[PDB]
Amino acid sequence: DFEPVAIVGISGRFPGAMDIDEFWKNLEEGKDSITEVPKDRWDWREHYGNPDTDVNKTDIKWGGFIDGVAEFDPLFFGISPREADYVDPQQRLLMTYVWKALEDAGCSPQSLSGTGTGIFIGTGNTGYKDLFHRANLPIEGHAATGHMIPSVGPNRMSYFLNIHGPSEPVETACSSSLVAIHRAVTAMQNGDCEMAIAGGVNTILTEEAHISYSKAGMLSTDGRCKTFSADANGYVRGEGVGMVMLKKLEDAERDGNHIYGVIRGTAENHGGRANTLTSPNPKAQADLLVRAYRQADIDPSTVTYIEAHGTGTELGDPIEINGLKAAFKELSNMDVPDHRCGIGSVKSNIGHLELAAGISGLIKVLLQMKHKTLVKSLHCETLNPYLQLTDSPFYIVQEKQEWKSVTDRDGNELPRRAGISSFGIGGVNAHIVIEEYMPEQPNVIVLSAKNKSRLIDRASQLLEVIRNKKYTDQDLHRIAYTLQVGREEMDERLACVAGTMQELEEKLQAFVDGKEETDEFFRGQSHRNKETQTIFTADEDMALALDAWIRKRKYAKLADLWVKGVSIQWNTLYGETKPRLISLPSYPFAKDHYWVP
Amino acid sequence: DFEPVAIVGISGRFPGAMDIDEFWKNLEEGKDSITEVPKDRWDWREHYGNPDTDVNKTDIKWGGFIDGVAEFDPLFFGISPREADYVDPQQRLLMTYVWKALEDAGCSPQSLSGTGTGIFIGTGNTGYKDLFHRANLPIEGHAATGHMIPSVGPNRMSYFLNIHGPSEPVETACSSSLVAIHRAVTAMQNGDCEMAIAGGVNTILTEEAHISYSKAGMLSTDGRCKTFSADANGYVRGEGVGMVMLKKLEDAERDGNHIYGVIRGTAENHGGRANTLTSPNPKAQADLLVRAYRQADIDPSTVTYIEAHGTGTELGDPIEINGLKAAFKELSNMRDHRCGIGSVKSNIGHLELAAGISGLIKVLLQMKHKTLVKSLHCETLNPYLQLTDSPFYIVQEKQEWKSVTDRDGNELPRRAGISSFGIGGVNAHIVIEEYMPQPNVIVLSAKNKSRLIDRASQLLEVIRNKKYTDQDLHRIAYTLQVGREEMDERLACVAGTMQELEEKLQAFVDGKEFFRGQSHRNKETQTIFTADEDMALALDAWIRKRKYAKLADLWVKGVSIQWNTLYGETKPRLISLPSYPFAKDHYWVPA
Repeated sequence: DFEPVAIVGISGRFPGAMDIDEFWKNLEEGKDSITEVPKDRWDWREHYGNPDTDVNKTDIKWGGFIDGVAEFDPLFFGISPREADYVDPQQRLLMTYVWKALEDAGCSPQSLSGTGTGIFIGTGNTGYKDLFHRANLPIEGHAATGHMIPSVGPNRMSYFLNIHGPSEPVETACSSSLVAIHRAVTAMQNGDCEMAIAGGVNTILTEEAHISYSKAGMLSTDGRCKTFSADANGYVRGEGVGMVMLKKLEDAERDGNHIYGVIRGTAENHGGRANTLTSPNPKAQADLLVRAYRQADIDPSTVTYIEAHGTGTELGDPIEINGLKAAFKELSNMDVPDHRCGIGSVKSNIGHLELAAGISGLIKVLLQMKHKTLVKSLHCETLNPYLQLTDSPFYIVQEKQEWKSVTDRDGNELPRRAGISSFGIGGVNAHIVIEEYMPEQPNVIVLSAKNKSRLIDRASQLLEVIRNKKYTDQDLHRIAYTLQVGREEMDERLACVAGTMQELEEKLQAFVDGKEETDEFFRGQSHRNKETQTIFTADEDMALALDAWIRKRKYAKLADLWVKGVSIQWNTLYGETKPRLISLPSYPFAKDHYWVP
Repeated sequence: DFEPVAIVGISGRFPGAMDIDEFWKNLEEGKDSITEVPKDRWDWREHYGNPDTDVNKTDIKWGGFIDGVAEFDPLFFGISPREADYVDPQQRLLMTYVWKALEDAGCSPQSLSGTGTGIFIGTGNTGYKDLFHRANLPIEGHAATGHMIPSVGPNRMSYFLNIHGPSEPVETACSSSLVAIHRAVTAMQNGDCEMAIAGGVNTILTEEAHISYSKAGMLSTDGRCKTFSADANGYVRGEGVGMVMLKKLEDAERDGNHIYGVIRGTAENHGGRANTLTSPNPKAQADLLVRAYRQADIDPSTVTYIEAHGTGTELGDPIEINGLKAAFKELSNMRDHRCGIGSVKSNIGHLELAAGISGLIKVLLQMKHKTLVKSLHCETLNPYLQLTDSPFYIVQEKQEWKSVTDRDGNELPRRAGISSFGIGGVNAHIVIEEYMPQPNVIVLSAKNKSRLIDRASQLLEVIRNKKYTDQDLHRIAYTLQVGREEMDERLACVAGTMQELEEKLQAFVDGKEFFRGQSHRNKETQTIFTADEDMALALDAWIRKRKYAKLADLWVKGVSIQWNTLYGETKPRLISLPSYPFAKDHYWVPA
């Protein structure tokens, strides 16, 4: 009954990592991105002290922090600069990264308008409203949808995108963004929606939670998640945002999406009565895993990596290992002899992103699949003696290594299979099972943006990515098609004709360098040529001429019309078999500052 | 493919209404429960002014408020009095009312332990943390799970009850508690759980939202939801809490549950791009409804009441009517209908997180009593409703809720719908159908003597106001025997009529023919009587010989009696009885 769900687009920003590319670079190099708290959030020295004896003090001076928490492009999203000050950074990052995941997928907003697409995002209050009260700012009407009601974040994006599926904040603490994946997939099975965006956003805006969580005994006095280590003594807090776009696998394959991985099963439960309210329950976790792998109907011996919840608490890590061991044993009781499974945790790299913890874990795994590499889990040179992995399928990933394929009883290599766990301190558990996805002539390369500065930015992004050779000449039509049908058509336009990445690169540089134009690329503004658009759209004879130009591949001519805002049916440029959509740079939003006024 | 879900237990507290009984009394009488803001919340005069011109001021001095917002019995839930101060009233009310909904159903905690039961509750921050942040109270470790993370409310109850199903806060603004029902019903269909508890909790603890929402243009300057009226000009804020226990209809019938009504379909959607972010979308509401009723596979002409979202906005009320008309028209097309419409907000205000659950409970009671109650303040209808050429009329006066009959001459179960729409655009709709169906030992227990006396008075009072007959006696007995946790302070009496029961209860309450004991003080007797096969035979013989006074005597001393064996294969049906009378101790922000 369960229909597999494709992951067709992703986006994110993490401690030390501006985007998904840098994130992988950091993970591959074993980089630790935890820092001391930045002065622009609060002064850690001012609140420093012994949390067990000193009023409102903490010894926790560390966190994983992201750049740009206050950056937003409100006009892009139809919000005024004045309104923007009132809008919670939780919402602003939500809107920004949802759009980026859509652009990553190559899914145009026009394609999404009117659909039952769902949105499920781990989000909640993180102190923006408190920053208002501290500055003794008056209470205004804007505050209500701006920063008083967390559901407004997802709801504002559904409004903007004109989509009709469920639109919800998800808050189950540490497990939120993985429960959101569960809820999204579940929604896709029962017809609540057809496609969904899911993810999480976590921001650390005041010292209050550091202080309170410090006093509750949750945080490491060394400021590191030393997951699996004998020295594990709490977690370190982090900020971040991650988003995935989800489509039924059938649809994704049919529509030509690119596919990061396939969700084969999910589960959510609660730990029930544990030792204390905040103690994880190894029996609940085992049962969770069992449910997920039964749904996926995959053999436990083919699962070769697990992204643990792995917060680096002294008691939690072994409990998690014990849950895994019980689960795999029960599943074995009811394919690949010598079962070996790596275990690691992105928390060791960027800390515990709380609301965005689960999505950060899924993205690490997707990248690990893309690059057939298991990256190093940090700070665990000396393993916690309670793990006892020797007589089991499991090992901790203590060094970067190839993620090797496994092969069935017959001769054929199997897709890499992995699981991701996320557990909330209140007892809400989630697990997700992922499987690796197993798959001249000129064209018109088009770009558009809201204004000239953003258009130059888009050009640079594309330029930079061609130069660091992420693409080759075999990709050119995939690039062209994605840009043609997989991007919103905005007002400021650039088009050039190219048959090679080199020819493309050259024309892009020309537009970027200057100026520097001599009729080699095309430029226009949609709003400045109306009545020509009407002519080519509401007149049957001009439409037929336009169709002929496309069929005859008059590229230079079509480019000239497109930059002027004339609607071109690019599909007619291709046979029945369309080029597969491809991951390209997403919108370079203005980095404008909005904060408490 | 859709499996119908039974509502088998309910609980709640609303403005002007301490419990469900009083809530119905208020509704039947057409009572308006909105008042001025109580001084113990804030002083409205202090924040009074013109919201359009005056900084930090509002002209909104009304709300629907409940009693006991600060009241909690923490030792019941294994929480210390000291920790209790840090626990958000959102969570305290959640725990309190989830337990009452379980007891209403006649479901013992022992029965739930280890099960995959879910909890889905509309809840969120409502200012408790802000009351700390103001009085510059020190930040403590207790604050983290106490009032910083709203998911801890449902999670703490899953912990307490030892249940393993999904446990979640639901926050979609105004639609939250109805979306919670959708999510629970959906979870029960896909195996995320077997049974579920769903509901909503809304508390109004500071003036901040009154001020912001006032300035946003959301609130009536008269302080009333005048839903459907020509004077409709915004809503009035209310507090409240309501809970339902949900079981698959198959299971409920099989297990002998009593059933308030049956959910035949649900739906949730988003309005997408509307005129503004906060504008409702009649086309989205129409598609919502169409989906719910298609799922329910019921003919539209059999639906005879709709509980509208009905906030009493000038533009929203007609928009809702237009969505309804379009939906039913579309439903007729893919195949003398008369359908009433009302809104409980006219009675108690907009309960926000608990608005949806309030509307459902009104409908359940309307069903119980075969009555459509008056929707208030709508003597003069909004001229934009345009109801004349349609099945709909506004319920402007109390009236019988009449059955309608099919073509084969047969009576139909009453069918109703409930809508709840969030200001961010999240819509939910739920379709409900009316459910069509010698002595014993009466036992009571509580955590202490005071709570036991409370339980006895509750039972006395409900017998005196004639809620039961002699025909119910074995249902009462059975429910109390198997549908209540066995707590330490115990009372039992033998009775063959309500009269005799009433007499014996009055005797115990007065201070005076009944049995009384404490389980923890009779480990000696428990030793004598426990874990032996010949003792078992003896107990089986006492039951067979109906030696009730003797069994009652042992039971109050903490001996296990197999009460099930007093009955044949078909047990009496569980019945709704008063739920635990929690201690009304005050817990709040610490000095």
